[PDB]
Amino acid sequence: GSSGSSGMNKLYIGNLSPAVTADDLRQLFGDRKLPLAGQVLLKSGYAFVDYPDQNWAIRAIETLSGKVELHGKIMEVDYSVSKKLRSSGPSSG
Repeated sequence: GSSGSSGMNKLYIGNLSPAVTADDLRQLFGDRKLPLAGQVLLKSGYAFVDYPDQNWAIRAIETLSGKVELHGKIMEVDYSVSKKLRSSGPSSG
């Protein structure tokens, strides 16, 4: 039915001006000597990026998030996590 074994992950980017384009995102990451060895996604208000390794993401975020400004607005990068789901019922054991 509906199942999946955790695996590849991505990073969520917030505070992205409505003028920001995929070209700028790729140019920004590459300009900081941080190439994307995966896929890039640009959403209206945010964007997602695939990181090669955990170390790369942590280093990239620290070098980007809080250290990079786009369109006069500071870009925020963090692990794209949700873990949000309503639960209807107790648990045993």
